[PDB]
Amino acid sequence: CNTATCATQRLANFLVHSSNNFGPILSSTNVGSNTY
Amino acid sequence: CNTATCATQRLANFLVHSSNNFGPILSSTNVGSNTY
Amino acid sequence: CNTATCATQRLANFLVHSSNNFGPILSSTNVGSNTY
Amino acid sequence: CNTATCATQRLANFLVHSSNNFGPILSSTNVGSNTY
Amino acid sequence: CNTATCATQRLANFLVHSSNNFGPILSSTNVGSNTY
Amino acid sequence: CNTATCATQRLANFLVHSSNNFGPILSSTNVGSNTY
Amino acid sequence: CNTATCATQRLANFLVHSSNNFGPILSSTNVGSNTY
Amino acid sequence: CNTATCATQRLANFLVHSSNNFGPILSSTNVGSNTY
Amino acid sequence: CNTATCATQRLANFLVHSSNNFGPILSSTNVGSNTY
Amino acid sequence: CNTATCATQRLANFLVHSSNNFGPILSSTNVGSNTY
Amino acid sequence: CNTATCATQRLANFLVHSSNNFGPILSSTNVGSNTY
Amino acid sequence: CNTATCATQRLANFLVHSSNNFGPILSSTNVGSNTY
Amino acid sequence: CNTATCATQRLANFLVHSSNNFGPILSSTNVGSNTY
Amino acid sequence: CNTATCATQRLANFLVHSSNNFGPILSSTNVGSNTY
Amino acid sequence: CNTATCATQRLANFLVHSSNNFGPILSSTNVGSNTY
Repeated sequence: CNTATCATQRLANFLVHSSNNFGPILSSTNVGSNTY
Repeated sequence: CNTATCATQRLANFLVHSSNNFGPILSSTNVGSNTY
Repeated sequence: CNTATCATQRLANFLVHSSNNFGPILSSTNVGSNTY
Repeated sequence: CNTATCATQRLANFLVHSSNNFGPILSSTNVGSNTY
Repeated sequence: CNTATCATQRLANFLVHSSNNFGPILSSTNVGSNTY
Repeated sequence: CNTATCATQRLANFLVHSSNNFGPILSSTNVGSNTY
Repeated sequence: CNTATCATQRLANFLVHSSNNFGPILSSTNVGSNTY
Repeated sequence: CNTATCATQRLANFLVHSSNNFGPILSSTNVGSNTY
Repeated sequence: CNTATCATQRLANFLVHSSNNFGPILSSTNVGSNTY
Repeated sequence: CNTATCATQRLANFLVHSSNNFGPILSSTNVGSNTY
Repeated sequence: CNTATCATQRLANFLVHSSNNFGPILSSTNVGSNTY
Repeated sequence: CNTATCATQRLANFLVHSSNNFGPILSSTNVGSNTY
Repeated sequence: CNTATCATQRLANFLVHSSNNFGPILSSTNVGSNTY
Repeated sequence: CNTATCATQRLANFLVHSSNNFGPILSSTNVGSNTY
Repeated sequence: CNTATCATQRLANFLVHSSNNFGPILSSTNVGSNTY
């Protein structure tokens, strides 16, 4: 970029995961964690 | 970048995870942590 | 960057995790920590 | 950066975690800490 | 940085954790500390 | 539970209701409360 | 629970209600309270 | 609980209510309180 | 609890209410209090 | 609790209320107090 | 409104727009602002 | 309003806009502000 | 308002904007401010 | 308002803006302020 | 207001801005102030 304005985003080798929860849950997990 | 203004973001080898919770939960986890 | 203004952000090998909680929880974790 | 103004942020090998809590909790953790 | 003004931040090998609490808690932790 | 680890949740006689609202409302309730 | 670790949660006779609001409201309630 | 570690939570006869508000409100309540 | 470590929480007859407000409010309540 | 370590919390007949406010308010309450 | 209680809301000439976003975005806008 | 109690809200000529963001963003805006 | 109690709110010519952000952002804005 | 109690709020020509941020940010703004 | 009790608030020509920040920031602003 000579006399320019660049916004390059080189990304590689990566995991993007998302989870959404809005209603009330009724579970009981005994073996294993549960982050909310 | 000669006489320029660049905003490059080289990212690699990384994990981005998100979790959202809005409703009231009713669980009982005995074995394992639970951060909220 | 010769006579320039650059804002490069080289990041590598890192974990970004987030958790959100808005409703009231009713649990009882006996074995394991719970930060909120 | 010759006659320049740079803002580079080289970061590596690091963990960023966040947790948010807004509603009232009703737990009883006997074994394990709980910072809020 | 020759005749320049740089703001570099080399960070490595470090843990950033945050926790927020707004609602009233009702717990009883007997074994383990609890900083708030 | 002899030499065991149980996580039983006996619940009875109870009401769980949830409501979610994301868009802007245009009402005018004169007689009656409205919590949001 | 002989030589055990139990996490029982006996709950009875109780009401759990939740309400969420994200968008801007335009109302005018004259008769009745409104907590948000 | 003989030579054990129990975390029982007997709860009864109780009301848990929550309300969340994120957007700007435009009301005018003349008769009745409004906690936010 | 003989030679044990128990964390029992007997609760009864009680009200837990929470309210959250993040956006700017524009009201005018003349008759009635308003704690925020 | 014989040769034990107990953390019992008998609570009864009590009200727990919380209110949070983050944005700027524009009201004018003439009749009634307002603690913030 | 003689010996009455009215809640009239005369509104005119106004724009109400809302936007919601829950999943992770992967963009790069170079020319133009982006509020989230 | 003779011997009455009115709650009229005359509004005119005004813009109400809202934006919500819950997931993690990965952008790079070089030209233009970005409030979140 | 003769022997009355009125709560009128005449508003005109005004802009109400709101923005919410809950997840972690990864940007680099070089030209332009960013309030959060 | 003869023998009355009025709470009128005449507002005009004004800007109300709000911004909320809960998750950790990773930016580098070189040109421009950033209040949080 | 003859034999009355009025609470009028005439406001005009004014800017109300708010910003909230709860998570840890990792920036480096070289040119420009940053109040928190």
